Amino acid sequence: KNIIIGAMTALITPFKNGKVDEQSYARLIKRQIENGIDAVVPVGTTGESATLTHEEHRTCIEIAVETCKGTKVKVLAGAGSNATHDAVGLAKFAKEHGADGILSVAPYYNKPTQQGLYEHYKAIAQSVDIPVLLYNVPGRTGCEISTDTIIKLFRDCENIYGVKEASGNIDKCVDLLAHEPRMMLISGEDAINYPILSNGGKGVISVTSNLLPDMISALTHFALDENYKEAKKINDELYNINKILFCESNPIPIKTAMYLAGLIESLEFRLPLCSPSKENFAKIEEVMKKYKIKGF
Amino acid sequence: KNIIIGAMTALITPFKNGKVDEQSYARLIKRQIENGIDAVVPVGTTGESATLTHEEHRTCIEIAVETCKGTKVKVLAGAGSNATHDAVGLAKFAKEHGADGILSVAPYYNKPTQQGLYEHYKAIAQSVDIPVLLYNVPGRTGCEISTDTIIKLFRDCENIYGVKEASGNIDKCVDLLAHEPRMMLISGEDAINYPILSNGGKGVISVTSNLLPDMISALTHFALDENYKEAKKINDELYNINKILFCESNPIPIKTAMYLAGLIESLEFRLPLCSPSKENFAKIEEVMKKYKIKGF
Ligand SMILES: N[C@@H](CCCC[NH3+])C(=O)O
Ligand SMILES: N[C@@H](CCCC[NH3+])C(=O)O
Ligand SMILES: [Mg+2]
Ligand SMILES: [Mg+2]
Ligand SMILES: [Mg+2]
Repeated sequence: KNIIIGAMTALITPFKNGKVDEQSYARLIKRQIENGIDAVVPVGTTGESATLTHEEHRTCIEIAVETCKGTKVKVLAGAGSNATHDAVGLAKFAKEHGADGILSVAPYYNKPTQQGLYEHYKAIAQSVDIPVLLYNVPGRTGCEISTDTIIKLFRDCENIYGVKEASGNIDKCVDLLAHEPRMMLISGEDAINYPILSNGGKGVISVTSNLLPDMISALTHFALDENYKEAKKINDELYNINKILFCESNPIPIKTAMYLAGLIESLEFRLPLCSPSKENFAKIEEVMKKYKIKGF
Repeated sequence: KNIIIGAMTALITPFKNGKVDEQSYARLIKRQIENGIDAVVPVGTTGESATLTHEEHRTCIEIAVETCKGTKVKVLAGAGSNATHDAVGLAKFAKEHGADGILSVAPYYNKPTQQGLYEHYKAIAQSVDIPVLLYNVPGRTGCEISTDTIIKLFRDCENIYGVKEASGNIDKCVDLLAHEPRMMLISGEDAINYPILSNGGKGVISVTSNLLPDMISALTHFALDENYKEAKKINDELYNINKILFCESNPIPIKTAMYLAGLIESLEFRLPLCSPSKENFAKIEEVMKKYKIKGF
């Protein structure tokens, strides 16, 4: 199977005057490229995919694809939807417009059964010939892709090559890789990046790397080379910022940190997301002082 | 405040050859009107709102409005979205096309903070002049409208008159009505319709009433008339069917039952929803036999 692994960033989507700041988006992607990241994920959860129009979603995939041409960096395009018809449409767009693969979140809100999840992902995977990474985040979807469903999709669909796990369940990661060691398990939870990598996970899709791309890339590459002492030391170092970035719902804290770092121009969200509380604003600012934040 | 209360049905959406079966939809609503129902909710969760196009979503509200015209049955239109811009758009469409009010689910997947929910619902309420019913179902959205937020919205915005509570938390229902007894608490969980009504709830938005509109209307009307003995007797009677209708994720069981009763033409869903297992198919059919199902 063709795969997309390594250190990857779930890119934030910056806004200016209620519109996607497209120049800022391209600049942020180049900062990721220049700090050792292996792939970028435009318009995932961290990118506010729920509040982007279909047009904006497509534009952000194209900017990422265009910005990564001539580099080793891949584009794993966010293409999930709780309607299979729309997920297939986004998958086909990403494939036709030069993405290296797609991320596809488990359907949210409508809680499909395991049989429904299987048919959803099989319809997506059959619609394109690029790699597909499943994405399990039950705290946000109300749904869970069981280990059995994940393994069946991996074995039955040629292009489904792994899963991004954001469930905080290390037993499930042992279960997955013990029964199917060929799949690419990708960490979707920054605080436990190293435990997942040390059990044979092959990458991370990181929120923290928006702010500290060099540290997340280093952790991942240390771990992939089995330099576990160095990988754990960075994962330990990053614990405080990894937690503070979820004091409020992602991406409110990371966008706050990017603004406090002077990386984005305005602290703008699309409703129902909004800026954090005054208290959390101060907590994020205080934790940031313990880290060295690269500029442009 | 202007209000919409009493026995209400979260209407299923029947499909025929992959399209909304519009004459069947109108026939099902008329069956409701004639079985004592007080209001219908087109395109809620039970109506597969996630997998309808924006056009289809609007068509179903219009069919509901025509079919209920010249009757005292009200239309509480499903108008929720996890993007405030789209929720405002659906609320305005519902007002302009004659709905009596709107149901608006808390944003799913993107987990807004309490401040975000307040601003989300305040934007919806200010966009129209018809009643707005909040809708709390954290098992599907990943977020909860706290009691404090609900009461603040009730007190601050004119059209916000209550909440449909599908959280299985009767303590929260005591909390709500002890601190704000003027609000309309609406049951969104069929098995506990009677406990919510007996604590001062004023209506139900029911899945079960799709199949048994007469029994759910009677339950609600007994309770509102303070005949708790009779309301409880129907709630007890309905427990087995009320639970079996969630053997798999709603609306898969209710659509299955509607098909087994001969009330819709095809057991068709839009992916990622799909037919139940054949074990669950047999369980639903077995539980239905103990209930008398009205025809057309
Ligand atoms: N808000 C809807 C539509 C988003 C479509 C574009 N990303 C959802 O989250 O599914
Ligand atoms: N599937 C998207 C779009 C639905 C739009 C029509 N109700 C969502 O659940 O938000
Ligand atoms: Mg647009
Ligand atoms: Mg090496
Ligand atoms: Mg997240």
